[PDB]
Amino acid sequence: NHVIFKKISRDKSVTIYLGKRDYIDHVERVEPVDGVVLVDPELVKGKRVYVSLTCAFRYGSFRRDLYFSQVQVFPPVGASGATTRLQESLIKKLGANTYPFLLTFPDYLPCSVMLQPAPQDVGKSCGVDFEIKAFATHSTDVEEDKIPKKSSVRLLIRKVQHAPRDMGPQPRAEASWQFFMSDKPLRLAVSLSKEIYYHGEPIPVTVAVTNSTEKTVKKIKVLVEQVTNVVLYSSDYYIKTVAAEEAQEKVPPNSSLTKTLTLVPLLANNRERRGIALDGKIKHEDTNLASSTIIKEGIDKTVMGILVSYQIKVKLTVSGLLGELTSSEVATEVPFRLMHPQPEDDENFVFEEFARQNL
Ligand SMILES: O=P(O)(O)O[C@H]1[C@H](OP(=O)(O)O)[C@@H](OP(=O)(O)O)[C@H](OP(=O)(O)O)[C@@H](OP(=O)(O)O)[C@H]1OP(=O)(O)O
Repeated sequence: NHVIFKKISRDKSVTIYLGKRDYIDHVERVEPVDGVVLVDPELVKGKRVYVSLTCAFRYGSFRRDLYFSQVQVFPPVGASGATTRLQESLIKKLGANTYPFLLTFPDYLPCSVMLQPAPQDVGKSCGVDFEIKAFATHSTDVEEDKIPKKSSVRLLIRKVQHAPRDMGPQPRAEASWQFFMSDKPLRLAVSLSKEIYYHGEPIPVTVAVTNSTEKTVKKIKVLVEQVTNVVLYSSDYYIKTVAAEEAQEKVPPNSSLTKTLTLVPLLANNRERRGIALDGKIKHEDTNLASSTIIKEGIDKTVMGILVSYQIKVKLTVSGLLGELTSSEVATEVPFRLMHPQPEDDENFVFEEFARQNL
């Protein structure tokens, strides 16, 4: 079956039906919002129902619109053109007072990303919202048109980032250190399997420690760090751990060790959901970590609202240094991108409420 999502206006005059809650962005193109509006003909006689798509960034206090489009759904515009199969089947299944609408995304918009601060975080809440709003318009006096709220339905859809057709090079990084009073160096080489991983896919961090010093590498710790840059209004910055694995081995003096740890960055593994960039509201079940921001060529990054990136951090705890030979500890970073899997190149309908489930 195909679950159709609906939402009824307060006066029950305009009901909206979408085929999805989350619409797919896979770099090359963005999935369009096709849907239908069921109109109570007696409550709308003399009115005009439109449907609009608005993407906007919010901080707080401050707001900046990023994209706006609007389409007339009633009265029917031109030829009754059922553009998509979903629209035609929803009209055949749903009645005669059903009229279709199509709203298309551009390529210069971000994906659904929003964050609510933590106790120690200085910044305020912010996010990027995509709102599908259907509404009716009538005219009592000849001097103005009015838009009542009760004749409107408001939906908050997602623009979800899915993997593109191609992928980047293999992520690698090398680092070296010669501590004070030591002629022999400590070397660290980190490699990932691929450049793009999916939400829930295991990330195998391959660590190669070549220790030529007199000192023992007490600990090897691998982290998945999320870097979040707010690029509108205030230049807030967050760097938080979303996955951690501590290696069981030590590296004795004048020896090498190559081990592959496995980390899985998931929002489900963070009891604290504040201070990190998410793709939805915190209280919602289907909320995940924000996917890696993909800035397209030529588009100024400020329009993206919130920039989200991911990196592996390998931290080495070395003996004989803490407190007498160094004041900073050794680590290195390996960037990668995180997003959702790649898209795959007379229907039966069951209708549910649009409201996302809680937890
Ligand atoms: O302030 P309102 O006009 O009453 O809007 C609310 C509010 O949405 P916003 O805060 O984004 O404006 C709810 O969110 P909460 O503040 O309660 O967390 C939301 O409920 P959801 O959390 O499920 O989004 C609800 O929408 P809905 O009725 O679908 O649950 C929506 O009400 P409206 O339908 O009037 O927009």
